[PDB]
Order: sequence, then structure tokens, then C-alpha cells
Amino acid sequence: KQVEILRRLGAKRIAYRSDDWRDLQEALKKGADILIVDATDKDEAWKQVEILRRLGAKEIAYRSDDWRDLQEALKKGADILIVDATDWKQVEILRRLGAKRIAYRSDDWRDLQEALKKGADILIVDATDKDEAWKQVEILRRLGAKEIAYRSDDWRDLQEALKKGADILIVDA
Repeated sequence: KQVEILRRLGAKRIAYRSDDWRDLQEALKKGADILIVDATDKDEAWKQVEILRRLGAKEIAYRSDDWRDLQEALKKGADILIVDATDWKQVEILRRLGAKRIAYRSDDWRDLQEALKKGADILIVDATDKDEAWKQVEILRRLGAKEIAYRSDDWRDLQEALKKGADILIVDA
């Protein structure tokens, strides 16, 4: 009962990531709040957005670093765009494309802070490739960030992120 236990830990918003839209749908059925489609490693990933929307998903995020790809995801119903902060004047362009919610992902909290200063809505800290990543949550909260997402597959690590002020937990399905 991953979702159920995440809820018990105190997770108010839970996102699920997967290369298989079938996995995102199962997470939707289990109560996930956000489904994350990854377009950086496959073709026409907006077709996953279309499927999941037809199957009732109401909150879809789309990870891409390609402008026409991000635009197609918005057109197909994606609610959150996730872009790379490691390379932001792109924020205003994403806005004008039509993005209502913009998330930035980076291994470096300094990049996440720059994105925040330029108008990003969500900052994503990645704990799958480094230790004690909740220290990034800590710093970002003290630097004014109010909406931080934390990607990890370790239970104690996810809990520590919540305790340090992460608002969204991203788990890999």
C-alpha cells in the first residue's frame, strides 16, 4: 500500500513517475495526485498524456526539454511542465506558450533557487542520485521556496523530506 503509507507518513501530495503509462494509471487508481510522463527518453510522449486524460487522470505533469514537445503536451492536457534547471529566461516563454504550472528540476539547489527567482512554481529536488538531499529542501525553504517536490525511493529519506518541508513526494513506479 505505497500510496496509503505515503499518506500515513504525512504526504499531502503524491506524484508517480514511470515510463509506462499503464503504471501511471494504476497509480491513479491507487490515489496518486500527480502522474508524471517522461518525454526526455521516448517519442511522442504526449500520446501518454492523451491516454491518461481519456482514462480519467486530472493532473498530469510532463517532463521535457524540447519546446515543440512541451507545447504539444499542453495542447493534449498536461497541467504541469517539468523542465531542466541545469540548462531562466525560458520561464516567461513557457508562460506565453500557455504553461499554468512550471516545475524545474536540478541536482543543484542553486539552480532551483534561480528558477524560483524567475517565477518557477515548483522546485524538484532529486534524491535518487545523491545522499542527504533533504538538506536542499532545508536551504530552499529558508530562501523563500514554498512549493518543493522531492524525488526519492527510500522511505526514511522521503519522511525526512516531509519533515524538512517538502510539499510533493515523487516516487518511481
